[PDB]
Amino acid sequence: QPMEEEEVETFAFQAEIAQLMSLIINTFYSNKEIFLRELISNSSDALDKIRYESLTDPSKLDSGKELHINLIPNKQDRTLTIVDTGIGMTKADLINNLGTIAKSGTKAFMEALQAGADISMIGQFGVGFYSAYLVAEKVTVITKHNDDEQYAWESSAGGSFTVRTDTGEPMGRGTKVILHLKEDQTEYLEERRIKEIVKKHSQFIGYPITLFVEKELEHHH
Ligand SMILES: Cc1cc(-c2c(Cl)cccc2OCCCC(F)(F)F)nc(N)n1
Repeated sequence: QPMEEEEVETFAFQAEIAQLMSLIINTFYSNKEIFLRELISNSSDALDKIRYESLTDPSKLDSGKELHINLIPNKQDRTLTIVDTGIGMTKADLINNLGTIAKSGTKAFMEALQAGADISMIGQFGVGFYSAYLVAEKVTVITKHNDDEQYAWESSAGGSFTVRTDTGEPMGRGTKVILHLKEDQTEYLEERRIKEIVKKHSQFIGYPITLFVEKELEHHH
């Protein structure tokens, strides 16, 4: 008789990834806006990937031809969501690429920071995604790859993350990164702030970037 039932898996982050997340989410930096550049950069790469695949197999765009990036601030939920129609991830991709297997860059980046590097260089070590925790207390990733189910990944950086099937609104293809913002980081929900950050840092992204300001209408939250 339950409306829904689903299995939820909990995985431990690999140690260096856990270490990186703790350093990022706890440390003061004065240039936190760079997180948006890193996430938009990931979307652009994911969009490059599906586009490349579609070169030799057009039917890979049966799940949607438009290649673009949406930014969706929601003040009532205090969330900023970055959505793309890129290649998406399989369940194994989520588990493997978002916490259980460390690349050398995870330790390299922390080494670099010790050697005097700047947090803004995180993208050069292939781990820019985790810069999301500069501004977010929790991150939810919803993703759909061709021929696969839609999955939801989530972590509040406790040393572990969860994976489960996402039964909400079906995406055609791609990835949503939902940032549940820290209380003092709500500036990044403001249209003015989002525009100036995109203009400054993402000028050379070769895909449409579109803002959708989300508001839940009264009595209809
Ligand atoms: C498929 C996908 C994957 C990611 C992504 C996430 Cl959520 C966490 C950590 C690394 C990532 O990509 C690395 C690059 C993945 C590549 F090469 F497929 F683009 N982001 C988006 N928007 N889309």
